[PDB]
Amino acid sequence: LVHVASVEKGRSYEDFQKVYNAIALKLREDDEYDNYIGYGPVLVRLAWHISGTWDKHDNTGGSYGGTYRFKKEFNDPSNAGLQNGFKFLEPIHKEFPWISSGDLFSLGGVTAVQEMQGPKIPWRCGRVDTPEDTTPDNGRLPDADKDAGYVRTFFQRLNMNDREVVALMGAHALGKTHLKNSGYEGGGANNVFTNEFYLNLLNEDWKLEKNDANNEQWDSKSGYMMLPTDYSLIQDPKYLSIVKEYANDQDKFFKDFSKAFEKLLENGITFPKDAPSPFIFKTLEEQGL
Ligand code: HEM
Repeated sequence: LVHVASVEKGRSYEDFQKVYNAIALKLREDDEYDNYIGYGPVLVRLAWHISGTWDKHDNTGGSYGGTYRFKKEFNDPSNAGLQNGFKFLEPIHKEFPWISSGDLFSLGGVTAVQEMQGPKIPWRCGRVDTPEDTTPDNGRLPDADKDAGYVRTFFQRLNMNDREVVALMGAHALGKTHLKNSGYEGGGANNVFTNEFYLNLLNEDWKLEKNDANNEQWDSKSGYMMLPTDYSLIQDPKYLSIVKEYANDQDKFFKDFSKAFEKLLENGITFPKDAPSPFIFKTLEEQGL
């Protein structure tokens, strides 16, 4: 099964920078969502969940086909709460109806990371909407109540190694958990991209508590929280080394995150030899907008 990228007809860098700007202006304007966190964190989670269905063994799932627009994937229990990200993007898609669904959902994640002062993430266009029958079944996204061995094994399906996994998990410095979405509650409610996930893991005094949904989570008196799969990164000696590396080197973390997140968003896609080079979008701030 091969998914060949095909550039939206006649479109070039300038077209996609217009779409980036539309998403970025809306992130700035619609600022009250989720108690003033804004939509940045949910758009990052959305880009990850539409990509995280990929299976390296048969090349099914992944961001290419934009299949989250179909009921089976939209209603996956693992995707509860992402409807808010979908509603945010819908008017953008109406304004630019030429962009494919996979391109829009993945570009939403790139725009959110950059506008939250994260690293630049190169991004390639040419995902093509595929039919409803290509939608992966539910149950490909990970559980949170597991240990390090589970996390490592899970991510082998997406062709990610230990450094890639620990870099990708740094996105958990953003946003919060919501009891009604996932059975977990709390978090720092942060909307600026930093390496604070690693600093908090190493520096806070974590307590294992049970929440109102009867699930265990790790809580600190500062108001931070970690899922069991987050805490597993300091229980496994290989993950722990890399957590310490990113707690001590913000630039290294930004560089490794950028590469792992681009790879996540591109898994399963074949880019022709004559495809355009990846784009690097300017932020609103760099444009003076
Ligand atoms: C073992 C892997 C992972 C598990 C089990 C996990 C699980 C979760 C859960 C349960 C939530 C809370 C959802 C809610 O209640 O609203 C969440 C939030 C989030 N996750 Fe993950 N996740 C994982 C990996 C990742 C990765 C790789 C990224 C992105 C690179 C990501 C980005 C996010 C973001 C940004 C949020 C906050 C969303 C918001 O504030 O609305 N996660 N995750």
